Amino acid sequence: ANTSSAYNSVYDFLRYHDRGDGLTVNGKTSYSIDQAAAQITRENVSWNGTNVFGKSANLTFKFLQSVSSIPSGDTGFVKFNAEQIEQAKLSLQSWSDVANLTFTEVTGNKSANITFGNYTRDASGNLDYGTQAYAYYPGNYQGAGSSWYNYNQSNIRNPGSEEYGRQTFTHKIGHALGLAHPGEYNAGEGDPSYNDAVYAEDSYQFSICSYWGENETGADYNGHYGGAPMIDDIAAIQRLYGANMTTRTGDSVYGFNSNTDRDFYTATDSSKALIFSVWDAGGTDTFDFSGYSNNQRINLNEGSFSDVGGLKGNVSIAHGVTIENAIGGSGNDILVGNSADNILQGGAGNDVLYGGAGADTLYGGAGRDTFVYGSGQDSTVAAYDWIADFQKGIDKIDLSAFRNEGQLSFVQDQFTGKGQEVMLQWDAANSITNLWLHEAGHSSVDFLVRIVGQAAQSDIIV
Amino acid sequence: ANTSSAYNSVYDFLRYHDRGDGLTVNGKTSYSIDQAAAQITRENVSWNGTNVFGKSANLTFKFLQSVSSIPSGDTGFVKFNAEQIEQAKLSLQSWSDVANLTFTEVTGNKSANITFGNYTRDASGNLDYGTQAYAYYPGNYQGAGSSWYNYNQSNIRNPGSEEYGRQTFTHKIGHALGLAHPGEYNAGEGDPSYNDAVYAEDSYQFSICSYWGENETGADYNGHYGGAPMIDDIAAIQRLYGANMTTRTGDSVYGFNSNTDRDFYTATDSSKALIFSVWDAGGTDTFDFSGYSNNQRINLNEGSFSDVGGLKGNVSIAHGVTIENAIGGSGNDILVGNSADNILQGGAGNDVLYGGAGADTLYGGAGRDTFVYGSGQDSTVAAYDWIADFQKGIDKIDLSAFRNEGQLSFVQDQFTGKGQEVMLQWDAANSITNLWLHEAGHSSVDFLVRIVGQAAQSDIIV
Ligand SMILES: [Ca+2]
Ligand SMILES: [Ca+2]
Ligand SMILES: [Ca+2]
Ligand SMILES: [Ca+2]
Ligand SMILES: [Ca+2]
Ligand SMILES: [Ca+2]
Ligand SMILES: [Ca+2]
Ligand SMILES: [Ca+2]
Ligand SMILES: [Ca+2]
Ligand SMILES: [Ca+2]
Ligand SMILES: [Ca+2]
Ligand SMILES: [Ca+2]
Ligand SMILES: [Ca+2]
Ligand SMILES: [Ca+2]
Ligand SMILES: [Zn+2]
Ligand SMILES: [Zn+2]
Repeated sequence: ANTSSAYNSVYDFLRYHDRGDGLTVNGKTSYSIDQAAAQITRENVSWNGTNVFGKSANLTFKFLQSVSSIPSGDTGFVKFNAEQIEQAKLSLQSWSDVANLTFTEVTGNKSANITFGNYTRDASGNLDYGTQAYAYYPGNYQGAGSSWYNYNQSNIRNPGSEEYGRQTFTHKIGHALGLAHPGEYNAGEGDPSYNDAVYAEDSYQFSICSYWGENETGADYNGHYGGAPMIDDIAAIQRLYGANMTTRTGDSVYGFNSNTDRDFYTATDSSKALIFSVWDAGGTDTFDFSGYSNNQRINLNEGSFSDVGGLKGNVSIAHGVTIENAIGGSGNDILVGNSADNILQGGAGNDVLYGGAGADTLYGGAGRDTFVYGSGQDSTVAAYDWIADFQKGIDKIDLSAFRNEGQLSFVQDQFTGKGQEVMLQWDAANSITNLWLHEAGHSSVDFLVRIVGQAAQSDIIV
Repeated sequence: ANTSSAYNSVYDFLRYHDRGDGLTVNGKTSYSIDQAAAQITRENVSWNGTNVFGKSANLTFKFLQSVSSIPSGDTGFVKFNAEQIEQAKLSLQSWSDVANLTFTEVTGNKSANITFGNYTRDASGNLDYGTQAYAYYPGNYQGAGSSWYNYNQSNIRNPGSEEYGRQTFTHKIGHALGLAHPGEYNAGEGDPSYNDAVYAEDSYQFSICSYWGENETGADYNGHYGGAPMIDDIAAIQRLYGANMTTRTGDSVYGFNSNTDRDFYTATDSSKALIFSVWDAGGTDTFDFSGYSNNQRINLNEGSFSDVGGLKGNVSIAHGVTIENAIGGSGNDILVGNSADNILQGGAGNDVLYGGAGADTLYGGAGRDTFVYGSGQDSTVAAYDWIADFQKGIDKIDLSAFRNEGQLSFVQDQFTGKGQEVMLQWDAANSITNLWLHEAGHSSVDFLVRIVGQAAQSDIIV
């Protein structure tokens, strides 16, 4: 089966960052999402106790205004400033969006599950401008749930403008909810590296609690830091506390023209860098990546990674989530849909669209676009695709995957019954071309793509 | 796995009239839809010639006003009366709805592909009140396409009021389009019977061109005759001429409150008998069987048969068709959905609803209703069911299918991790109960049913 390069680019992108299933990546063992999640929850502790899973929690948090001591022995306490308060609340919300958690602020003398405070000096009273931050697991002991940040670091004081600050807040709150570093190390013990990782997917691409940069797994965020839980963090936190099924249950738009009211899902112009793993609990949803000019690769399959706005591996979709639609930008893109009915819009540029299973509606947009079919099940009669903007002599429909069972032949107006034949039928009253494919092994003609517009035999790649 | 009687009634109804696949039914070989279709098209002739498949046709028809002779040698020509003209046009439309055919009437001296005329006497000139009707295959010979009906039969003169007349018209037009009797016999040659059938599905339940009554295969139309192509006729006619993808591509309602403008799909009150195989080429469609009080069984799977309004095996869905929604009546019904997102409404009575795969929305209605789940894939987190009218202490949710992998246990607020556990979670802010099931072999909790209302542990059948 010598397939086309368009089909091959689909086949390959579908397998981008494959994981688990006895693979080995970077010479390391590969963990599935669930295995990573179990690893990141290995301490088996949460605010509900030890070995307690799937249980929701209503927690309190507090910005300490003074302290009698700090449990690590650091000193020079300094309270949260206004920007730190707002970003920390944004991090909290990023967790509660995905797991069944509620956060309620307390003040005064009230105790709280999670606290926030800065330090500036060590126990000897000397200025500390080297460290970053740390936090304590849930539990009943003194300091359980407390998180502490080095105020002499500008990223900690200005986390709204220095991405590592917000990231750090999300990470440390994670530990305070019960999550661990994917690998058994802790900042300040020798000189560990990614080579020390237990599993390949121990990196920022997969967990915001990882020690290691996204580059260690092949992703590239161009110097930016994602500020929200990543795919393995979502599975992990949900393991402890349950998934939040009330989040964004309407028709949700992620990227440009977003209606999320979440900074990490929202791009207001082309310079914005998106780094997120999406959680969405209902409705018909869209990845609008329309404002970028880079060549992008957008995959709608749950658990899968995309390359958006010039970054690599920066967008993923959490396990348990179904996103329905995608819009590329002016670059030459690949859009891969999932088993749901997807609307895909390639935008300008020469795009490759693959709707996969389900009744998909495809707009190639401006440019020389290619609509790819990988199997008879992609477009059955009972649930057929529409291609709604096909341009004869310009776009292509690619059926080369079918060569693996004998190359298709075109017929003009009738099928012979031998199978593996492709026919185009014009319906003048409606201006629709029906593309029929009689596949080997099928007694009846079971594959149909309807096209709003004319198409020529030479537009069809067999 | 001792499963519940509710689940068993689903499992069984899903296999109602199973066919093909090396089964033997009534001691005969069982044909799939496609095999029956090939058998019924065995003459391999159509208006496009011989051995020509999948090719559309634009045909003419004519009500002869006089004849020089009738090709069978019968005599006593009598032209169509007004009711015969209207019913014959209804039969023609029943064929063109399903296959790519157009029918245009001609008059005067113009030749036509299909003609209609009555006779009343044999070649000896004696009155014939015994025979019924006959027709001639497409071809170039004299009489090709002609159809002829015995005017001394009241069912032929009053086909709008005597169902066998309309049926006969649909049947004979079928032969004039190229279809054959499922078995090699012809009225007037000895005394054949269903025992002579080549395959089991040679009956009115499957083909309006069959010799044999629906009772021969276990169906029962209570003395009525279906007037429209049945499931094997649809596949057969489509084999010759192609499927008509422009038919009823909007949101179509079949049964009560129908918007089809087809008498055979329309019931205006509870005494109406429905007998149809549905063809539908797009949109979100409903089987509204709400006006009956009989216990009904309604299956939405393509190719499947239902028992509607007190009849058995009287409704089916053609291959290539996806119907999305179903409404039962006041009887105790079973509604089985398909892999699509289905809305099922049980109506009054004690109903069993099974949404199958996809994100289904279920209304049990009045009565003690049972919502049945047969597998983890019926209601995944990524595409979960809603039960929107659940009545605590009255309805049931049946998870007994899961016993085949160990009986589920209830847990109150947390999962242990051992799997096969079921949990109910109340969300007071929204008044929703989330039913979670942690299934054996699943590392994460992957099955969820959301319920608009409270539910008790004792409402859940494990
Ligand atoms: Ca949504
Ligand atoms: Ca969705
Ligand atoms: Ca593009
Ligand atoms: Ca799809
Ligand atoms: Ca394009
Ligand atoms: Ca284009
Ligand atoms: Ca598709
Ligand atoms: Ca429809
Ligand atoms: Ca439909
Ligand atoms: Ca009912
Ligand atoms: Ca379904
Ligand atoms: Ca009911
Ligand atoms: Ca009920
Ligand atoms: Ca379902
Ligand atoms: Zn850490
Ligand atoms: Zn006949």
